[PDB]
Amino acid sequence: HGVCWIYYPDGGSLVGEVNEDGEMTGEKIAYVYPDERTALYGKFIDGEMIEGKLATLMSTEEGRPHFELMPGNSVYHFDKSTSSCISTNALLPDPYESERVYVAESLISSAGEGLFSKVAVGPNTVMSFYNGVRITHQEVDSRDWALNGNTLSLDEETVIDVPEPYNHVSKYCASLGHKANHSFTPNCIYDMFVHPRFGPIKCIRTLRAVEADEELTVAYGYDGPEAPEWYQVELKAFQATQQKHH
Ligand SMILES: N#Cc1cccc(C[C@@H](NS(=O)(=O)c2ccc3c(c2)CCNC3)C(=O)N2CCCC2)c1
Ligand SMILES: C[S@@+](CC[C@H](N)C(=O)[O-])C[C@H]1O[C@@H](n2cnc3c(N)ncnc32)[C@H](O)[C@@H]1O
Repeated sequence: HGVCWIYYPDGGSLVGEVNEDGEMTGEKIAYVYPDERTALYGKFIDGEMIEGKLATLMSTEEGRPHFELMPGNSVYHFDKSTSSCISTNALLPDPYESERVYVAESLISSAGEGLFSKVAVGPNTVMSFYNGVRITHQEVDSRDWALNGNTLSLDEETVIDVPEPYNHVSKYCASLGHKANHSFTPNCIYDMFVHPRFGPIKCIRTLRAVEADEELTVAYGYDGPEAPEWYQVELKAFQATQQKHH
């Protein structure tokens, strides 16, 4: 039988035999993460994940994938956030992210928590997901700017936010992208990502080879005019230490 592999620009894919309407509908469909090994296998309807069981892509034979279910009954489903509901299982971690990153005290003085690599990876590796509630740019701009620590732009219309109390891992740990701190010498970037559980979000992708236990950092997008005070102070301190030609 025929099998269709739909790769997203981020490297992840949807794989399965399509139905008679050319739809990704059935009991043996899978979402495969960018490592081409970690998979969520099971029931999908028109490419939407209804029941995706944690599995490993063991091999492929002429485009036909062979999956092995992972023990532990880790199950996922499409659960795209709204402006107020971040997730319906806030404490169920993403399996791909769980094996790549962890949260610990930041190496940046007084910067709270940070995001760290659990493993050695090459450049251009998806490490973490930036999921959150979906709000407009106008809502972010119009509201009290002190509520905008975790507001990451998705596109010209939408912002992804991780508001209180979900910015604490004890209340929300389905994704951990909101834990990466700012640096003017970052080792990661935010990039688009099409997630089977979270829907259209952003991810943290390495810019270079990263070693295990390095802090993962991204250059934040300000402008700068009305940037947070910690950013303005860091900009001046960073500039003062840059070596110059005499
Ligand atoms: N302008 C602005 C602005 C407002 C809030 C936050 C930010 C920084 C934010 N920059 S952003 O995603 O390009 C962004 C977010 C919100 C808004 C903008 C840009 C444009 C103005 N509308 C609101 C960022 O890089 N973050 C990294 C971790 C979380 C936030 C910029
Ligand atoms: C997206 S959160 C990153 C994780 C946050 N540190 C935490 O503990 O949950 C953004 C917040 O982290 C802090 N932060 C990020 N980068 C920083 C830096 N380079 N120096 C100081 N504080 C920083 C600021 O409080 C900012 O509002």
